[PDB]
Amino acid sequence: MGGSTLFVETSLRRKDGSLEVTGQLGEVMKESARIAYTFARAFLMQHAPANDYLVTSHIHLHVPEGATPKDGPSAGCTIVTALLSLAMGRPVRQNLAMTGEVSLTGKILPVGGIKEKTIAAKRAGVTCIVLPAENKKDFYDLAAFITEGLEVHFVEHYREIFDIAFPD
Amino acid sequence: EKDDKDAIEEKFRERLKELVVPKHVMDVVDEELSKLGLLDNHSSEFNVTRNYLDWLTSIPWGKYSNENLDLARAQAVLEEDHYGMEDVKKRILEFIAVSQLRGSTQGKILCFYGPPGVGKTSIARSIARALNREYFRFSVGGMTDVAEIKGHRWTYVGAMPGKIIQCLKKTKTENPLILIDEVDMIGRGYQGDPSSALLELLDPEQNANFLDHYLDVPVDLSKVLFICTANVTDTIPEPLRDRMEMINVSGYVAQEKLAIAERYLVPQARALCGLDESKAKLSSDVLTLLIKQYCRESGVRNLQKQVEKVLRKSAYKIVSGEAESVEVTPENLQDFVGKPVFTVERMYDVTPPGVVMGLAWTAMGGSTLFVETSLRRKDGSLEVTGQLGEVMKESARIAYTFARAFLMQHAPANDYLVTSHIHLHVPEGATPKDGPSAGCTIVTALLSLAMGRPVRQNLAMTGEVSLTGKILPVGGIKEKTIAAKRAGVTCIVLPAENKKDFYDLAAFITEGLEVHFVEHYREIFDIAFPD
Amino acid sequence: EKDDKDAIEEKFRERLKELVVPKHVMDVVDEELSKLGLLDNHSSEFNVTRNYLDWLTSIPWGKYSNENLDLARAQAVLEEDHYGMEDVKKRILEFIAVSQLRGSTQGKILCFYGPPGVGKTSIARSIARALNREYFRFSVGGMTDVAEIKGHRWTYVGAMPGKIIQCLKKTKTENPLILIDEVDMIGRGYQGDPSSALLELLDPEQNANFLDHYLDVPVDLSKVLFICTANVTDTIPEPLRDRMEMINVSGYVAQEKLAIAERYLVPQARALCGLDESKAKLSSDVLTLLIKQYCRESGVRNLQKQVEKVLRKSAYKIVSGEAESVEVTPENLQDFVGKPVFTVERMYDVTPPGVVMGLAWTAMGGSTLFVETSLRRDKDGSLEVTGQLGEVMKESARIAYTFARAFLMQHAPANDYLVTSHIHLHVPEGATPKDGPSAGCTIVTALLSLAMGRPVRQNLAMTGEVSLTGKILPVGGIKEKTIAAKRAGVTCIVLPAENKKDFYDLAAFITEGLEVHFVEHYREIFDIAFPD
Ligand SMILES: Nc1ncnc2c1ncn2[C@@H]1O[C@H](COP(=O)(O)OP(=O)(O)O)[C@@H](O)[C@H]1O
Ligand SMILES: Nc1ncnc2c1ncn2[C@@H]1O[C@H](COP(=O)(O)OP(=O)(O)O)[C@@H](O)[C@H]1O
Repeated sequence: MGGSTLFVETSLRRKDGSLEVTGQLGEVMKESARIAYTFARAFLMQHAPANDYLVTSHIHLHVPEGATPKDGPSAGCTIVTALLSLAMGRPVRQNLAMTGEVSLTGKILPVGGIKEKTIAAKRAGVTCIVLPAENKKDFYDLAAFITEGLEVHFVEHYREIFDIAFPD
Repeated sequence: EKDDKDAIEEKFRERLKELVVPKHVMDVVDEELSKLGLLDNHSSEFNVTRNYLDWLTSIPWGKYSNENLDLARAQAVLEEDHYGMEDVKKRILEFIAVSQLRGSTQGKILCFYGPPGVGKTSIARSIARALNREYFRFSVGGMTDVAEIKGHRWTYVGAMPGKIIQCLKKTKTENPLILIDEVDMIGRGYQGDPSSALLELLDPEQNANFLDHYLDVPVDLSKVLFICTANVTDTIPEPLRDRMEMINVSGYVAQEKLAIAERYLVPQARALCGLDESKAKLSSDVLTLLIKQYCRESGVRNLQKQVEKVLRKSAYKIVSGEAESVEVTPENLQDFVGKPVFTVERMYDVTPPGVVMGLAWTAMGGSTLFVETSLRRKDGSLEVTGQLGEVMKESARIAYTFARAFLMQHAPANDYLVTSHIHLHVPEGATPKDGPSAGCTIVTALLSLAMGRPVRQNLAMTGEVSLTGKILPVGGIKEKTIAAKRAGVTCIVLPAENKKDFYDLAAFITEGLEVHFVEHYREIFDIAFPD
Repeated sequence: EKDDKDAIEEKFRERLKELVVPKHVMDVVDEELSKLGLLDNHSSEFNVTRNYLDWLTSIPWGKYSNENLDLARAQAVLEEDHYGMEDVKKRILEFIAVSQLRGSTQGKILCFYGPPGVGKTSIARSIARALNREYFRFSVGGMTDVAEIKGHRWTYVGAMPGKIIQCLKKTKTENPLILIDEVDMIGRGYQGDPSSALLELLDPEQNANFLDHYLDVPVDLSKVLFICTANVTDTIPEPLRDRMEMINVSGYVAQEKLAIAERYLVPQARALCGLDESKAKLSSDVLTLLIKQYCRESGVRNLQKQVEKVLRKSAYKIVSGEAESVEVTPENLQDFVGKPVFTVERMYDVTPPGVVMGLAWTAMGGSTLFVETSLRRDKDGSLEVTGQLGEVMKESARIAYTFARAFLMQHAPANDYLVTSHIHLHVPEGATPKDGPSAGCTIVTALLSLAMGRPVRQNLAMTGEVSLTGKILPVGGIKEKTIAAKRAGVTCIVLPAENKKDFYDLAAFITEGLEVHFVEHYREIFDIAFPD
């Protein structure tokens, strides 16, 4: 029907530790989440080795149904951010939207439908969008109206998004 | 095949004359009718096409019966259909008031929970009768397939559309009253959670473009008054629980059931058998005795059967000339119903040490049970039983932890929960939410065992106990004390906050029960063991 | 063709003339028939229309089997058909009385449950004839198809109605007796559950107006007498069971079976064989012998076969001219069935230490079984359990074990045996989930027997759940238990005090020979099962 904005929620359900995934029960969603889950853990263990929140807990995760097969990967980093948000216990720098597939070592990967996704962002009135470096060409080539009044950063690795999304 | 194509087309136009389809459906209707002219009446597709067109045209598109309504008239309907349900009548008139104000259906949808046979479906029938509104009911209890809701595509052998589409068709209206019963007993579908389908139906904005697998036309569903029923509140999924305006339909006491019986049940049964009102004389005392010793249902359905049996037994005597006239007395009731079934009300009249009363609500409404403990012989450890949840265990863990520390405060020289391995038992059935409510009871149970004293005779209590000894408030106070009144337990201890619920109860419920409200557990010990 | 369209119409009317249709139905048929009178004959649509009209006109609307009921007359029919079943016969009398008082036909829903071979199916046949009502039998069974009842859409290619409409066509009354079989074993899966469909069949409200995919008109089924058959009541779907009127049918003991045999079984096998009493003869002792040592079930299902077998054997003998009359006696029965199959029934005629006798309710009927224990050798001891034990069983048995420990140490502190050692316990299968914890108290008796080195009191059968404190709690299926204890050679039985109601509701001769204890606490059982 067109480009849309989708919300990502993480919740605590309370050795062992697991992630429980809900929403569309497509396999591709599950594997992408697993990747995201493990990277988040990996990121945490080096950034804040003291904390073991994600390590020692069962976490429930939900994603809305409005996604094509390719959109599954597209929401990779968002999960990670949410997990780190739950772990650090702090919400993001306010009014920040984002779309990107994340490698297991954390490098960001290209996503489809930048044109349609940006429309929803402007519609929802977000201050900032951060996108993969390889998606750079598509945004500049869009219509005029959507460009002005949007802060954009291009990212290659999730380390970058961490600093942007969380100032300190 | 001569006049076959023309007549079929024309009769559909007659149907479309009254039930005019939306403006975007002209093309779909015309296309099907035109290609019907193309298909020979011998072809397989022709027969299927005729069904599809018949189903489509049969839907009352943009056609709705009139609604004349009044809030004061509704109360008269409510009063005459059922006795009691003071809170229930209040709750439903609120929605009627809100609906009258707006003159259209609310975004929020209505559901009722309570014991089976309480009259949840009866309320739905009464509301329809109150609104002068057409009624239909379809069940979602035990379903697992979304295709049950959306039907199947026409190529299926004996093609059958969505149930929602059916009920709209039969009612011949755009604004029917639909009862979606047993929403709680919904199945978690393997191919996809029917939660998605349910949320489509609940949201009026989403209902405007509802799609099925059969019609392939966006149904402009709105102003349909969805009414739902449930038994317990837990089994409903999280997105559906908060999306639903919820009403508690509580149980009844002896006097309450009797008035139901005298006004409704006896006339219903007399009418069903066509009996003479003089020849089948039924005393009020009999029904009280029947209630106390022949039934354990919070509802009226089990009671209704026993009542039917009474009148049924009488009918045989009358025809056969066994008995000239039937005079139902407690003395001769044995012939009509047989021997008393529950001469035992509550077991443990003398409550032994390590036993404490327990309260909660269940699927069947108000429930009673007991907590039990014993020994089994440097360290000490706890064994728990029942088919208990993980949360239940942790509640006990809290309870066990506190008990040790509490025993220290009262009697330091004791070491009973310290150097002893104890078995604990908790009966199951109760809702997970209200499950930790036996927490404090458990503490009393463990402590009772400590010095070897029985808890103060005929003593009942419930409520969640925290780490600091704080007594947390619990829901469904009406249900718990109903059971307590059944039990004939005189003293009840309850949480402080829930004092609001107790004073919200009607006069009958509150009769002769010395209740006290408490905030810390040390307060209950003051009652439980002053000596 | 033009005048022949007319000719077909009145052929449909004459089928409908004495079958007075409802008002809504009249309108539906008028629309369809006038359609049929214009549509060309060669068209397949015409055939579909005709087929739909065929079934609609074939339904006997406003036609009833006018029940020429007489209360004593009907009673005699029931007696001349079956033995026993006093409770059920009374219930049927009540139905007759109800219909008489109204002076018009009425339909009720009645369910029969119990062990197989109790004649519930045959009672069905007997009721139909007694009432002068058309009979039909149907079996939902394990099928998961809704369309079996609801049928298919009429306008769809190769349309067929459900069994409910099918049988209503052959039977020429609005109010037949329909038998529904194996309501307990209704399945669920791909297409759905028939329980959803038949919910419309066993609901008084939905009975007044019933809809199918075939005939597509609201019809009256509130006049239809629905009889359902099941084996155990627990597994029946909650909504259907709770709304349903439930009648318990019991099995039979020696005397009862014997009565059935002489009165009914033997004459029935003679009819099948074409034999007469003048050529084949059977004494009571023979059938007593045949009942004792050739059958095990509480029903008489096996017994019919054994009798059928003997008479069948005798038929051949008659023709051949080996002996011109056959009289079966304990002397010559060995020729007909061979040596006795079940010579012994108590697989422990004396019960050794740590064995108890329990009684259990099973789908096939009342069954005895034995619970056995074994030993497998400061530290804590253990219990290991075996059998097809559910989650319920595991929990209840732990409680048994817990009460065991405390009971013994409180009663006798010197005997540290049970607590300090490892015990195996085995509980035999066949016990239904609900009847499962009924042998709780026996389990506890088992352990204590094992503990002191005391064998149990001979010929003692028991049942009853035990709480942690040792409160004996009431149990179900008492009727079946007692019948089983009778055959099992039991002399003493021990029950819950709350169950005293159930015990005395039995006929006198059944309860006879058995000393009965009602108990409330376990200290009592302990004294009963160990006198000294
Ligand atoms: N308070 C009441 N007063 C009168 N009739 C009642 C009352 N509660 C229940 N009933 C009776 O209950 C019957 C059906 O109950 P139902 O709606 O099926 O209960 P539930 O929805 O709890 O299963 C009706 O025939 C109705 O007369
Ligand atoms: N009480 C009884 N009196 C006479 N015959 C009986 C009795 N109980 C069972 N029978 C006989 O048992 C036979 C088998 O019963 P059947 O109806 O097949 O069993 P079920 O009830 O399990 O369907 C029947 O032919 C019937 O005549």
